[PDB]
Amino acid sequence: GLMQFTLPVRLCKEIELFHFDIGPFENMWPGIFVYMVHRSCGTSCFELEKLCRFIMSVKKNYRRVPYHNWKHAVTVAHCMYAILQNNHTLFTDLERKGLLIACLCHDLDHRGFSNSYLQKFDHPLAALYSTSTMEQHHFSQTVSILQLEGHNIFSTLSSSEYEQVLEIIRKAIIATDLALYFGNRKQLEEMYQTGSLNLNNQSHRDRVIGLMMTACDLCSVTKLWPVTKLTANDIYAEFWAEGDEMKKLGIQPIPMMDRDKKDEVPQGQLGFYNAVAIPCYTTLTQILPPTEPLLKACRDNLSQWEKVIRGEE
Ligand SMILES: CCc1ncc(C)c2nc(CCc3nc(N4CCCC4)nn3C)nn12
Ligand SMILES: [Mg+2]
Ligand SMILES: [Zn+2]
Repeated sequence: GLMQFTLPVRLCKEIELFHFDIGPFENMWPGIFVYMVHRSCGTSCFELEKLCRFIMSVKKNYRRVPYHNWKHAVTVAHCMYAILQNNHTLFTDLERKGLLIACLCHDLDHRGFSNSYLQKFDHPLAALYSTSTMEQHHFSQTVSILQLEGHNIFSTLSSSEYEQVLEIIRKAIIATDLALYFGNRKQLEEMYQTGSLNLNNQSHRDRVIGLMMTACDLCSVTKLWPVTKLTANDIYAEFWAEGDEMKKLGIQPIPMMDRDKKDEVPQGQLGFYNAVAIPCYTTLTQILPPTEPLLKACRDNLSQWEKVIRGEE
């Protein structure tokens, strides 16, 4: 009730910045998350006992894969926190509650494989969920954990507030399917420019929350260069394992997933910043001016990938 979470001074300060790294101390990650909910949402959003038990069940249902792990979940939630704190007055009480939870839960029980590989392997999830296969799974795992005895952190919301929050979380999690992102950003691009973007239109909020989700999910490209470069090693460690598995099914993987194209990583990173990252943070900054530090950090890391291609590092 009177029990604030504090962080050591360097974290207490650096956690407010977009580029904050949550560090290698796994055991501090829960407290970092609780700290961020408490400042973002207030100390009264969740019963602490329930929140702690929910965080620990979420943790247990992330797998020890090189990239889509518990560290990624808490990274994507810290970026959402940064966005929320810098756009204080644009979001509802329920949106602040829901989105930090959505981000912690967005990759629950990920196996290190793309929706594509699940479809070619003919994994059972691919017959339960024909598109956004893993993302429909992540949402389903969220609801499961919320239904555990003692884990309903939303148990004080009205019957209809509860339904609104689970609907924000579902759309938020589905929007992390990067196949949906391209169309979502194109439509936001058009509506912003033609002046039709309206934050009272619920379907517009949805789009804008979807772009925030993609921005948070891609936030490794917005870190200090050494964080960005070492996270790319984890990202390709999964992709290349998937490439291996594709070759086991008799299928040439795409170059992104072929470890025989190690040499081309720098140029693949350029494609990705140009096709995906920069456009994402550009459109995000237009709609939400105070997120510009994500665009500016992303541009910095593109320029570092340019330097790598030129032998300069
Ligand atoms: C959400 C996906 C994602 N989030 C963050 C990051 C940093 C990220 N990087 C990549 C791979 C990008 C890429 N690599 C290649 N290569 C490598 C050598 C030949 C082809 N092609 N492409 C397009 N995805 N990704
Ligand atoms: Mg995902
Ligand atoms: Zn993710």
